[PDB]
Amino acid sequence: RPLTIALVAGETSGDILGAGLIRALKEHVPNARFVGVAGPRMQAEGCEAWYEMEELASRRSSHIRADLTKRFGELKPDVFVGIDAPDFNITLEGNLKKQGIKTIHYVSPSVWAWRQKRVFKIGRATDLVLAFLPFEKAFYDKYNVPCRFIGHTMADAMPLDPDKNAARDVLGIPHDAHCLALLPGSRGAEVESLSADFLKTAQLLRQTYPDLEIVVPLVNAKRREQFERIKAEVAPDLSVHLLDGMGREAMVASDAALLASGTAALECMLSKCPMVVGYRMKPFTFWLAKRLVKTDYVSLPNLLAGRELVKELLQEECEPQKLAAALLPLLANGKTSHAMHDTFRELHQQIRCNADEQAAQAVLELAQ
Amino acid sequence: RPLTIALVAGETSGDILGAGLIRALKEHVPNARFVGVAGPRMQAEGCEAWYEMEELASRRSSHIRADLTKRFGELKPDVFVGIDAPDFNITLEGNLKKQGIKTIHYVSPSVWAWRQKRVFKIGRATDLVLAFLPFEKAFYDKYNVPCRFIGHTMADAMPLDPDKNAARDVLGIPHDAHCLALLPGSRGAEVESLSADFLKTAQLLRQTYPDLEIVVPLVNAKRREQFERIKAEVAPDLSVHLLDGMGREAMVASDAALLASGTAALECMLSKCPMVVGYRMKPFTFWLAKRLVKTDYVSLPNLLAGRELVKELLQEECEPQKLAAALLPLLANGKTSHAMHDTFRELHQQIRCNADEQAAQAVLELAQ
Ligand SMILES: [Li+]
Ligand SMILES: [Li+]
Ligand code: NA
Ligand code: NA
Ligand code: NA
Ligand code: NA
Repeated sequence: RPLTIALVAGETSGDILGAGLIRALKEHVPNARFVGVAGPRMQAEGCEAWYEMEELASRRSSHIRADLTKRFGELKPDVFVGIDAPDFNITLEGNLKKQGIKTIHYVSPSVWAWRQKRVFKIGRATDLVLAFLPFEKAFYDKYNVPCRFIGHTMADAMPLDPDKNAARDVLGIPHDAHCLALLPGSRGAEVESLSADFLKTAQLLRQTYPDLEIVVPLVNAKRREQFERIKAEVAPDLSVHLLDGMGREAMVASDAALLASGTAALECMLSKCPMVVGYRMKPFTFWLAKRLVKTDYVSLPNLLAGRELVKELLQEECEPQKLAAALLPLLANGKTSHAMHDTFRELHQQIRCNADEQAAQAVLELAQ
Repeated sequence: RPLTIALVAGETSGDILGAGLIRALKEHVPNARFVGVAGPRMQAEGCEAWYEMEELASRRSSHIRADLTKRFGELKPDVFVGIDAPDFNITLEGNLKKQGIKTIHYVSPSVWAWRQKRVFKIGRATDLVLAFLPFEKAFYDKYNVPCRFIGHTMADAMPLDPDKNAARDVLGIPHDAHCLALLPGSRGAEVESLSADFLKTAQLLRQTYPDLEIVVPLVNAKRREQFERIKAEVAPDLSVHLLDGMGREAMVASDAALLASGTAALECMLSKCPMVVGYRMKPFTFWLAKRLVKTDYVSLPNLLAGRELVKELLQEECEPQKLAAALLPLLANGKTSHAMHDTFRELHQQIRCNADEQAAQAVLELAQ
């Protein structure tokens, strides 16, 4: 049997990675066979599409993963490559590993692996992880998880020395003018807050550069409508170039870029465009996340007790079946409930000090 | 001159703390004088209201803080107590400390102090911090910031052994039935996601407890309308008790509570109500926050370089004047811009490896 590779991609970006992998492999093994969940580019390179990538871009997903667990198990491919899409591929990679199939996960699932347990899962599910960036490999090295640093595909696609004048000709920007790119972000929460402040920033810069060109790449129609509506109020008399996409051209053309996304900062770096990164998130949200990172807890009872006195179910674990399972023993109103009751009473006593009087004493001691 | 205490409160909760402090102080110094920014309860206890607390609950706030900086400086009070409201009081406390006035900050500003620099600011601005909880004092101990643990006022207000049957009589809950409290949260992002899953959780629990009473404390009319609209779709045929406020009664009455807020978990603890805490936040948001906590950076260029190669302005620093100030040197398109250009070129080279070929090699090595 010729080399048989199973592939799963769940987004256009995965389809691009998959197509490039298939071509490079065919240079070494022109008789290789490719099958799995393929997008149009992977199919163009010859991947048999048991399912279309669009079908993964919940109940249907579960059924597909079950069917693929069965069929790949029967096929016994030489290698299975999960291309990103970790919510789908990590579990699938684990099911196939259970059957002795060699698995690779392509792209570090940084957002998905939000706690240590998920790092362990990646290690159990894969024989190797492919990471775009060096600090991602260093991360997995600390966990004894085999990881190969392969570089970033966007660095292969973008030249070391891009042509600023060419990008300006495409966008219609004069070569003698200073140019500022505003990238308020791709997500909604980002655009709302940061759009107004980015516009105000440009207004301030116009006082120094009265002929400053301002280019705003907008990723889709909804995001465009959002930015226009914000600009109508904040700065209706500010002239800017609103673009449909074309963020790469805007960055290559500009003399500086104001970015919301620390992720788009990579493409800005490869564009050789100096940048400033401004970002805001809800303080309450950041405080809660930081509390979890620093203590592994989120609720005050557990911080006061120093253990998981109270059951905390977070992120994917905050799910009806698990919540109900955690509440049943407590609704019983039996021994375990009385034990928690007693502990709550001790903690209550520990923080019951007549705070009003304490505060008054502290004032008086500082005053004397 | 009799004891002269300056107070600033910016919310109802601060007004309550202030009133209790004034009364306790008057027990030791009946001739004490109180002045500052007072709510109705502080005024009832005799606080002279230069400004009303409602006036702080941006341009107006700046003017008031300026006026208070002047007048308190002239008054030279024995002590100034900033009651919570850290966005306003920490700066004011610093201005007064500059003039030799002794300052206390009441309530740990946990959300406000989102990074180490702000901890240093609290220390510089205050002679003493008053913390409700022991782990808050331990935190400030690590920074050599004087902090007194005074206990939590809510623990003084709530009895060690509340009357479950009494709270049930208030709410109209039968004494023989099992009762579940659903507290989907006080904020909007919380209610949206967590409301549906909390309702589904209750539906599951009804399969075991067909006569389970379900009480839902809703903090205001908007939040109520939100929950009702979610319930119309998710579970219109589920009978629940929708309450206007009365979260304390609901928790004292219930046999178990399902809580979104790790903060309301304290009041649940003092109610002696066993609880399960379920919470979700946007993974992308948590990933970004965790990245910042772990590395002090948010943008990929700085993670790749290992320093602040690129200027990052986050939270209160993400502000037009500072953003424009950071962009001016780059728009100049001079020496500093060319230096960043050169560094970007070196980093580009470091991640330019022909990733497609690397991935293909890794597949082939694993297949052989
Ligand atoms: Li105490
Ligand atoms: Li390389
Ligand atoms: Na121009
Ligand atoms: Na959890
Ligand atoms: Na009942
Ligand atoms: Na910053």
